[PDB]
Amino acid sequence: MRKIGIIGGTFDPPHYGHLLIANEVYHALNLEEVWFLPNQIPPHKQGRNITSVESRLQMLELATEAEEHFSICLEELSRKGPSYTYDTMLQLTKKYPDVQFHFIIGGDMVEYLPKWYNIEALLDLVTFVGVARPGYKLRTPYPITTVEIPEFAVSSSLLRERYKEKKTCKYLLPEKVQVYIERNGLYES
Amino acid sequence: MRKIGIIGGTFDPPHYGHLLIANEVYHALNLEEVWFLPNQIPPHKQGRNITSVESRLQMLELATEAEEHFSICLEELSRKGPSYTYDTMLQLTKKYPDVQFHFIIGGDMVEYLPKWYNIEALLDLVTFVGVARPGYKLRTPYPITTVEIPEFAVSSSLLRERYKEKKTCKYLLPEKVQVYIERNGLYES
Ligand SMILES: Nc1ncnc2c1ncn2[C@@H]1O[C@H](COP(=O)(O)OP(=O)(O)OC[C@H]2O[C@@H]([n+]3cccc(C(=O)O)c3)[C@H](O)[C@@H]2O)[C@@H](O)[C@H]1O
Ligand SMILES: Nc1ncnc2c1ncn2[C@@H]1O[C@H](COP(=O)(O)OP(=O)(O)OC[C@H]2O[C@@H]([n+]3cccc(C(=O)O)c3)[C@H](O)[C@@H]2O)[C@@H](O)[C@H]1O
Repeated sequence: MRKIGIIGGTFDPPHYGHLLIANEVYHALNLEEVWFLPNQIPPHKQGRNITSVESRLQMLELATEAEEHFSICLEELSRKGPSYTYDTMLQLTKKYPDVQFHFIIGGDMVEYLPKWYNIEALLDLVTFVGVARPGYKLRTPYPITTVEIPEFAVSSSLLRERYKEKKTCKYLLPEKVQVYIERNGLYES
Repeated sequence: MRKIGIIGGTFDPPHYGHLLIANEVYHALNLEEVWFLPNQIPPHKQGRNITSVESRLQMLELATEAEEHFSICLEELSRKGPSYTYDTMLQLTKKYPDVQFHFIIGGDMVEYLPKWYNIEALLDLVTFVGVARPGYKLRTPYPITTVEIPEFAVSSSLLRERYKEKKTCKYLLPEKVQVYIERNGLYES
């Protein structure tokens, strides 16, 4: 009954881990498509200095450009304040009543779930889909759906650090995103 | 004093894990270059029915084509029988006396080392470089050099299985390799 996947994130920068998953879950659960949901202010990193919304959205667009099963949901970029997932999903559920949402999260977020705002109410609005990530375990008391994928320990923090240190980023994120980053001098490119 | 990395394998099929890693270790250890060493008969899988040497070598060439720091060593394809690493390295060490070889192996092979032919003598011919792999641990009594990389659980067996089951292989191996596989109907493409 209209299965849609949603992968929320800061995407700073978006990389192959995000694309990997998005594709894996899309296929494993036979979803109609996957919506990438960039937050405006990460709800759990409100004090962190992060790349501007404009620069993050551009990088995301470039990462999901030629991927026909991927699109971007601008719901959080359309309202002020911390982007709590519960608020986003309450609104999305009202706007798309015949859609069954599958919220895709990596191992690290799976373990973070008890810290999520209104997690119990949120569990009634979506079906979480947890995917493995190196250094994290799919350990949680909540009713998540797991999806076996070929794990990839790539991360934005590792990427930001490598750009700063002038270290290799080959194979870790799309070429166009790399171009955008170096061109704009992001992360000390 | 001429640091060269060698990544031995069956490469059936070669995928992004191999390229990843080769690149990661190339950069981490400031190697001059990396040689991909396809075996003729995997020494520890002598009874396994695998893709022909011609088809494996072609796939490897396609995977390493536009990568200037990567090349192929045909040493094992030039002699009959099981391709034991000790024999290969004894010959390579004699042919390249001023080269310090760094043999790159994934977590699974790191744990397999005690089963390797002449492992103690081989440790005097090369410096093993172990890299993490999901589902395996860099646990070993031997003097390996470790290199931190962003782990990727992609594997040839998973790929062969997915091609058979008509499952997605996006992001897991080079596009040209995928084309070659589907065209030749490998793994039940
Ligand atoms: N290599 C990799 N392998 C497997 N998974 C990987 C991955 N790299 C990222 N991921 C995953 O991709 C996603 C995006 O990563 P990243 O850009 O860092 O996103 P991140 O900042 O972790 O946020 C994940 C989502 O959870 C929401 N959240 C988090 C915490 C609290 C609350 C709340 O409402 O109270 C909501 C947040 O707004 C966002 O929609 C994450 O789910 C992450 O686990
Ligand atoms: N996703 C991934 N993440 C991290 N590492 C990954 C990986 N996928 C493959 N790898 C690694 O890439 C390499 C190639 O993989 P694959 O094509 O399956 O190669 P594989 O059949 O494991 O052989 C690895 C090398 O060890 C040699 N060996 C093995 C056992 C015994 C002896 C002996 O002399 O007695 C020698 C063998 O001839 C070859 O040169 C391996 O080192 C593997 O661990």
